[PDB]
This record gives sequence, C-alpha cells and structure tokens, in this order.
Amino acid sequence: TCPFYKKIPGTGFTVDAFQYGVVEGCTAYFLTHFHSDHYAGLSKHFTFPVYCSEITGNLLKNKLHVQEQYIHPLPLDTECIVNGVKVVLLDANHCPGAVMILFYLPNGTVILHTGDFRADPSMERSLLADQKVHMLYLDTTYCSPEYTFPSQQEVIRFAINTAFEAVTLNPHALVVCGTYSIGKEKVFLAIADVLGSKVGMSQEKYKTLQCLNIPEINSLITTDMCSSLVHLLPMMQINFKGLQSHLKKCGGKYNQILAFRPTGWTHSNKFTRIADVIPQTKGNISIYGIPYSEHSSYLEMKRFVQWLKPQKIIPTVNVGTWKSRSTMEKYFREWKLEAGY
Ligand code: NI
Repeated sequence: TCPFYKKIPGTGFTVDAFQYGVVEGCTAYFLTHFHSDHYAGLSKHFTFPVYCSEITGNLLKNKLHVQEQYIHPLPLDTECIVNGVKVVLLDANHCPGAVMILFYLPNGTVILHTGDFRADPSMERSLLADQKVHMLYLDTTYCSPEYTFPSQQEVIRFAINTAFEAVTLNPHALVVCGTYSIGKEKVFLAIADVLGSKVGMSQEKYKTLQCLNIPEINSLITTDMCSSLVHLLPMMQINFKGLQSHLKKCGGKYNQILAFRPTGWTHSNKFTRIADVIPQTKGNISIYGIPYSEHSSYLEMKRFVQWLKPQKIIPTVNVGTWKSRSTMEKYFREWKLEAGY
C-alpha cells in the first residue's frame, strides 16, 4: 500500500508511486526522475496517465516501452493545468530530466515536492520566489551535519587534472569510469574532453544516453570501444578483479588502468579535503573514489529550507526508523528557531 508521503492531499495525484498497484482515487501519476527506486512498477502494460519531464518521457518510451498515449511530458518553468489543478515543473539539479513539482491546490494551499534534488542558490530565483509554500515534501537523504562534500565543480577539476596527468605521463593508460544509472555524466564527459577521446560504452548505455537531450552528444560518445581511451563500465566491475579482466580484453593496447567510482558521501569526507584524495592501487591498477553528489549537502539543504520558510515539512528519505525521524524533526525545529519563521 502507498505511503502517505507519496500522496498529494486535495488532489487525485501521487508522486513516484508505481509499485503499489492501482492506487485508490489516483487519476494522475507523477514521476520526478528516471531512477529505479522511483519508477519501480512501470512497464509497457501501464495504462494510466504519467506526468513527467520531456527527458523522463524519452526514457519511459525507449527503455521501459511505456506506450506513448499514456506519456504526458510537460515543459519546465511553465504553468500547466492537470485534471483541473495548476502545476509547475522546476529543475531539481539531480540527474538529467529530474524535476521538483509545485502544486497550487484548489483551496489556496501551495505544495512543493522536491523529488530528489541538490539544493542551490539559483533556485531562490525560479518561480519559487513569487509565492508562499505551505507544505514541503523534502529529499532528506543527507540531513545530518556530518554530511559535507565539495562542489561538483571542484570534484570535476580534481578528476580532469588527475586523468590528464596520468595519460600524459603514460599514453598507454586507459581511463575507466563506473556507472549504474543516469546522473553524474559530467565525470566521464569532462575527462574524455580533456583527453580528446570519445567515451566508449555498451549499446544499452549508449541508448540511454541518446534519450537525454545533451547537446553535441553524437560528438562525445560511441559504441566502438577500440577507438576510445575512456571506457564506461558497470559500477560493480570497478574493483581490481573486474578491471584486470577488462584490461585483458583490450588486446595489449593498454598497460595501466586509472578508474573512477563517483560515490555520494563516504566517511573519508569527515577527514580529507578533495585536494588530498588518494587512490587504492594494486600493480598497474589505481581506483579513485570521488565524492560527486547529486543530493543536497546538510548546509545546502538548511539554506534552502530557511529561505523557503515552509509551514510544514514532510521528509521523503530516511523515514523508516524512529531514530532517523527524530533526528530530522530536531533539525527542522533548530532551523525554524534560528531563522524565526
Ligand atoms: Ni534519484
């Protein structure tokens, strides 16, 4: 059964609620982004209206074979009417096609659902600036002060500089980047651009990337692995065994692997600066864990909420334990008392 925090009161609407069968009284199903925990249950046999971004709708059609007649893509930053209710989709600064949804209820209540997001000060000048929000359904993934990480820009600088140094020292080194879902494409695209290579990958991943409206993409990616010195592989294969095996497959073109695993947070964030990050090495294979996050840090989250000043917060992440729930409620109260709303 669908949990309360996926239901929008006063509407016939649910958000990211595809794994519960037919939800009683739901006339339109919203999908914030194409990540498996959120789309779980969608397929070609789904026959209710799905509302989402253009990019999410490309993935629905091509990857999950959802029929076109049930996909309703909406433009961003545009007031739209759905089953008699005004809605707006906003960029969520998560993975490609990820949105936040503003709902303007018939009784005058305004609700913001963040989906998954990385809060940014740029959001303070979207259509959010123009009215009050009563209820906030918040991505609380990293809602504790131990969760610090660098900007995305500093992380990409580290990766570009690392890869360029390595391959300039040894022109026979291969760079490998791990992936298991959409998001974080900047990691591998930035490295390929500094090395003047295309990124090589499986046909299934190439298909996924061709759905994302990334400009000049035919220029940056390929399925011809032999022509590329940046290869993408499944995240599970980013280990010394899986990388030794891959190196064998390249037929003596290469004699070294430098590999990147973009994680969210790891506890080496509490001690080490990005400048100071070092790899795990075995023989001619080095593996770097880099803290590239597409969720809010604690401080980014706090600033957004203290700016927005909602009357009520509903967490959508870490809601399964009493200890988590109590911790989050304590922070929301601190934030409110410090800011004075
Ligand atoms: Ni996500």
